[PDB]
Amino acid sequence: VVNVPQFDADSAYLYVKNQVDFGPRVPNTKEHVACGNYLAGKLEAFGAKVTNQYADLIAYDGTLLKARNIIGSYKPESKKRIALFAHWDTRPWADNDADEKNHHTPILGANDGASGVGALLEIARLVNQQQPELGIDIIFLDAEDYGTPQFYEGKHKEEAWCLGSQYWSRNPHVQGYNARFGILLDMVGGENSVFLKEGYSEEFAPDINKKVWKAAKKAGYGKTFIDERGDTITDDHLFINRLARIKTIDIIPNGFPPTWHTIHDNMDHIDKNTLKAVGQTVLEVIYNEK
Ligand SMILES: [Zn+2]
Repeated sequence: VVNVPQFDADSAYLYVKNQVDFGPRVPNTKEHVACGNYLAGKLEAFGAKVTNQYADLIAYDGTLLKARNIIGSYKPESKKRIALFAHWDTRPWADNDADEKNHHTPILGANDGASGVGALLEIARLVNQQQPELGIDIIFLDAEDYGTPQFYEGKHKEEAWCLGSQYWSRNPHVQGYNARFGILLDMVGGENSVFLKEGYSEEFAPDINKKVWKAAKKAGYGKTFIDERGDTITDDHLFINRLARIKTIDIIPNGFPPTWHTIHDNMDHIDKNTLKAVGQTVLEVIYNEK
């Protein structure tokens, strides 16, 4: 039996906190620039071959976003690969806040942004120390969360979201890129979260959902990964499935956590035990692929 490393939730939690400590990671801000440098630096320290994808992405309102997708690759020559995704930007508006006064205020995005990234940094650390059989790509996607605000009077186009993933899906970081499958982590740090099988994931990658939920159960996380269909959610994996044609699932809580797109999406609501359940399940999956 392959040795599956132990996900260190304390370290993952640190990596979440480190991102949040920059402040909001809103595209076109200095805090976003600084955190991108931190993330690329950490991947490089953890033995990844780092590729940066800088792109001028146009937001719903015409704003040019100076975006940066960050890719860290392990065993880059291997043609048998697994892609692991998380968005790293944070939403510029707390547009679901209970107080209307807060609807134009940027969120810290501890869960929505930092959590997936922090879990994947811990996975990168472990992959470097003991390489799985398959090549692993860690892909931090920018400009996911700049989609039309709720307070905007006008069209709310689906494609206003997930700008970095649309770009990456149309413009792979290496010519002829392919992966066997992908896993997207979105909001994987919240206290008490549970995860159901997401709808587009079921549509495009049902065998990958089966693989992940079976691994979760075997790893002791069957109360966190509930074997039931949940909601259909627009997220980066929709665009990866449609445009890149890589079978990709989303690990995302079931509605959204109460902190979503509020000013309360901060470290107070992050529980390292949620990070552990999700992270350990991902390790179980990627190390057992042949
Ligand atoms: Zn969000």
